[PDB]
Amino acid sequence: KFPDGVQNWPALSIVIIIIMTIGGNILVIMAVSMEKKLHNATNYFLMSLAIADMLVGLLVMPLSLLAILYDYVWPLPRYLCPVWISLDVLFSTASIMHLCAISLDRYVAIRNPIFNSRTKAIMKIAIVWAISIGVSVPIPVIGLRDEEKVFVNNTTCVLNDPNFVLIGSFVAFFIPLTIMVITYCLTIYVLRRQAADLEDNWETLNDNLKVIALTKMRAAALDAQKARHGFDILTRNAYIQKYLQAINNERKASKVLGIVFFVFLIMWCPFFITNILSVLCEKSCNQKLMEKLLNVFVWIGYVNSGINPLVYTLFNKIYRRAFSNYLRCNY
Ligand SMILES: CC(C)COc1ccc(CNC(=O)N(Cc2ccc(F)cc2)[C@H]2CCN(C)CC23CC3)cc1
Repeated sequence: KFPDGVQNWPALSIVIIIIMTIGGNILVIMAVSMEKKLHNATNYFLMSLAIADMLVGLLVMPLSLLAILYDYVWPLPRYLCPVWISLDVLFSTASIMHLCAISLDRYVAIRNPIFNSRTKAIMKIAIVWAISIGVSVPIPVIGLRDEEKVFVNNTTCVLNDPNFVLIGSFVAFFIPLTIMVITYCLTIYVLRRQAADLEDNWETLNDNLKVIALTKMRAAALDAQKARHGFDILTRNAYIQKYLQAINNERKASKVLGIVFFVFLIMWCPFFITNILSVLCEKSCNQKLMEKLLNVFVWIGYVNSGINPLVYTLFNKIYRRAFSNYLRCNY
């Protein structure tokens, strides 16, 4: 931004999207650190994800906005177009790995449940980050070696090599997304089955108590006991509310994880479908429209990196109360 030579000033109004992308994720990072009730494997995963998304807003988004200002004619030195692209390939990938891990271990938690949690979480964070780095690192070598895989028509900074686009999309989007979807569906199936036994019998006995009838209560508690000693006596508050609250908290967490995964794939599918379709027909297609659509779908995918904190705010008292108190107390 010299600013001499700019071409699209209203694009500066995208800074708001950037400002919230960092801060919201910061609010997650401030939360999972300063709130003791957020110290666990999944919330540490979410802190890592917030770091990745804040870095998206800090490094991937601002260069894209600067390029938009100059009408997609790379305004920075030529050695920064590869880096930026690779940084994209890094941070976004981490996200789709983190979610894929969050849905995977969860499934591996439900199947065969049986170091410490706060350390195996570190191991998984390291694994997903290393995968992201391994995907990102080749891009600068390819770009700085052959500047035609990262520059299109000598001015536009987009990934150009077809084989790399396809292979990276299949190994960084389609495989992680597929694992995420399959694991989440199997998880949400098994959870319903395990919960079903207790909730059906409990509903039977609760309805029979609601009448006053009483003869229809004993077998319900028998079946619930079979599925510990809170039902053998039968009072309703303690053991019922204890085990029933544990099930429902899990249901809420499953809803949140599904919403995060689903916002992610909904917001990133347009860009990926459009790109792999722009290469499915290297000719015979209208490439101008493909590029113009991709220039907006890329930012939809970017904006996905600032929505998960709002999901936490909408479905967590801890995160919401954190965010409010952090905003007012710190400044
Ligand atoms: C040399 C090979 C191994 C690595 O080469 C690769 C090629 C493509 C991909 C798929 N990833 C993307 O298409 N992204 C990042 C992304 C990453 C992960 C996601 F889950 C979503 C998007 C877009 C995002 C928008 N940027 C402007 C350009 C882009 C970088 C290309 C990954 C690796």
